[PDB]
Amino acid sequence: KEFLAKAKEDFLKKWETPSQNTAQLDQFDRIKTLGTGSFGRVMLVKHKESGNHYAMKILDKQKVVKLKQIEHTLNEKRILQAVNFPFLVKLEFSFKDNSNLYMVMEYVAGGEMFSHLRRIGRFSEPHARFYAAQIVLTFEYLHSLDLIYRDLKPENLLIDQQGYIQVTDFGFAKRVKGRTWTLCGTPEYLAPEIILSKGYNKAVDWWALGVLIYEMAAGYPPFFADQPIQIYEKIVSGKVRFPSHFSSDLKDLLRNLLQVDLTKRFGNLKNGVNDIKNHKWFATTDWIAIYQRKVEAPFIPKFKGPGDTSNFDDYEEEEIRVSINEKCGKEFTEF
Ligand SMILES: O=C(N[C@@H]1CNCCC[C@H]1OC(=O)c1ccc(O)cc1)c1ccc(O)cc1
Repeated sequence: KEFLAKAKEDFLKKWETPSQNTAQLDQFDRIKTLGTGSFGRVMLVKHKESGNHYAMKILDKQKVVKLKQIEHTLNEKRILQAVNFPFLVKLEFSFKDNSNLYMVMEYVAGGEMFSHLRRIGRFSEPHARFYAAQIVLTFEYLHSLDLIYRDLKPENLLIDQQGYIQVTDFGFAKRVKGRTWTLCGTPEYLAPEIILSKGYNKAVDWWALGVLIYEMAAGYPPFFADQPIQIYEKIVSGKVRFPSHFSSDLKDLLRNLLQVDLTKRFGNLKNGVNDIKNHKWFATTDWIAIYQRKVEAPFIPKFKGPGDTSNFDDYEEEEIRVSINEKCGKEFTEF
């Protein structure tokens, strides 16, 4: 398309020359912890000079050097300043201190899809389709840019003010023309080729689309157990049991998305994304009106004024420590 060609040129310019050091800590007021992760936490901040709320992600340089995840961390930031899609959380600023790595993202007050799916129980198939349509389109954009996302799950999906999805957590995202090999992602969502330690491609993302749709519509993942090892055993056999309330259409899309044989899975066939887009479970979806956000969202989060954290959890509020000494400069010089 003309747009996918435009998406390539804008991605590439930014990917070739990253925005670096576009803000600093003392321009932001610290308010509350919105989430924590492997290398830090995401905190609601308020821009002092504009008054805008942002979600500032803080990763401690020392812990990512120590857990060896420096290339993935650099990958996350470089992909984020270089992408631009309506269903992606926008990275507004980036900088580093002595101890940390900061990414301030737009505040998406509706919180994680996870909360809402657990609170509502299961989403109706229109509601699930509404969300899945956004991901299919997001994944078409990211795969065109030769980016594999690699961590689709409802915790990494935020619901905005309009009830539209905003994808976050690009910590495992990667620029891959072809196959890649890292044991990345989340157990319930890992495609059989990741589990079987193969050189996998963009189709792991499409398998994880099948885990999300089944989970959004059943209210629970297709492959669950207590041990990771037992979840894995279920995924490589890949025999899915569907809920009776699932339509025939839904069961058919999910059998083709949750196809263990990678060369037979939707999104990875010769017709590509069109086998999903043209599936009868998406027969009533106007793909451009989803993109243009002209479809009435089936759920709009109860939003107040900006800075309401109602839709996120309470975490222990720790001190944001920035050392006198500059730790891990060399490792993180491209950041
Ligand atoms: O990325 C966001 N939150 C994610 C929601 N996904 C599940 C919890 C992880 C959390 O991000 C982290 O807290 C986090 C993740 C990894 C890491 O290394 C450090 C922090 C996020 C982004 C923008 C927002 O407006 C609001 C939240």
